[PDB]
Amino acid sequence: FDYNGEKVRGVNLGGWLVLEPWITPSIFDAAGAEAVDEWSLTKILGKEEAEARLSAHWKSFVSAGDFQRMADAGLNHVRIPIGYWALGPLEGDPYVDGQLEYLDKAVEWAGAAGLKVLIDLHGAPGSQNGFDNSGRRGAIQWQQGDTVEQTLDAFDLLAERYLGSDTVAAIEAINEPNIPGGVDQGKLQEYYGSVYGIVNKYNAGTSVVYGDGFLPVESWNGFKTEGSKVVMDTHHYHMFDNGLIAMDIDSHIDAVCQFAHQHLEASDKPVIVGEWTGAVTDCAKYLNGKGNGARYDGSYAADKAIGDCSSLATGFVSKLSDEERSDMRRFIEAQLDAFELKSGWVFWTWKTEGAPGWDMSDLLEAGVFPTSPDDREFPKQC
Ligand SMILES: OC[C@H]1O[C@@H](O)[C@H](O)[C@@H](O)[C@@H]1O
Ligand SMILES: OC[C@H]1O[C@@H](O)[C@H](O)[C@@H](O)[C@@H]1O
Ligand SMILES: [Cl-]
Ligand code: NA
Repeated sequence: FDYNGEKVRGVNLGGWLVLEPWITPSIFDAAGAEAVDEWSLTKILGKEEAEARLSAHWKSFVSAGDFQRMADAGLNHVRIPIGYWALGPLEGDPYVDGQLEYLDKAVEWAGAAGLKVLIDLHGAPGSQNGFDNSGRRGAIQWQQGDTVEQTLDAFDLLAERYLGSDTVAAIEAINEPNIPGGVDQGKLQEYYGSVYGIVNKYNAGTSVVYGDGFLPVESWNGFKTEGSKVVMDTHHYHMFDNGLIAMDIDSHIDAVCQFAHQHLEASDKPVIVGEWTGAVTDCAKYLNGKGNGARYDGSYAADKAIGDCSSLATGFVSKLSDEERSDMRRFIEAQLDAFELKSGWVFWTWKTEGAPGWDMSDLLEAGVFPTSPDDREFPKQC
């Protein structure tokens, strides 16, 4: 795929092969209050029952028809999180495997629908970020002990399995390595070099995707600058920062444009906005972790409430008003046009149990998500 010269238009399959509480709360809640991440979920259930419940979800959550709907929506890419444990749980891990059979199907189904797949190693041994979505929330132990070597071992098998397919256009080293949370950048760059070498052992045609580690994406200038070969992944969200979450719709749109002009256009590499969304609040149930509240309504970090989370926590955008859907679409269109100034975009996420603004499958049916660059209800922003 020509990342240097063509626009990525994608969606993530979040919550599928790496489960997250906010994406599928029912599954976590069926295992009780202490099931707060895939680690704890699988530990609580035990191996046999975890395999049963998680495999039921792997099978039901995604079909070929999902991929066809993605292609019908004007997409060309699907980013697919997978955890290291899919390639072999480590000694003592509670995790169960079996995801690879489903990722095999996704590659087939994506190909059939004309889509490329970006495989994303989303969770590393020890946790590269302390997020629930790494598998295990609550400390960063990646880079301790043998965790990096174990990450490369899993990455190698992942690359070996998939990079023979032209459907698999790109592979991401690790999702959201958390530099400000204590991931060492120099060591991260060494892991990035090793990942590049693994990719080139199997298929030098495949692009290597590197997260910016929460640093400004342009700070990565002069590292592995190689045209289409090496693509930066930056994640752009407006509900995890006090300044952004306080904004009205116009200010949100301006901040999207500023981000594109000051950061995306400042990078010496292709840059995908590999996660972004339609929501402007952090109201979705469990978004900040199961058992944590929301900035928006004052129930996180002693933030001062801006509004209530009564409408935006759960459900489907049909529950909202025409004006609320309209503003949501305005924010989405601005992001599409801003992010296509650089190399494109990959929405988070395809499907949820009802998280207003976060669920592309919902937003498409509701007429909120555009289906082409020409599908614009509002003037072009940025
Ligand atoms: O917080 C929203 C989303 O952010 C993403 O970066 C993480 O990579 C996802 O796994 C998470 O659901
Ligand atoms: O990229 C999105 C991520 O941003 C981080 O700053 C937050 O701590 C995470 O909760 C959030 O998922
Ligand atoms: Cl960043
Ligand atoms: Na909530």
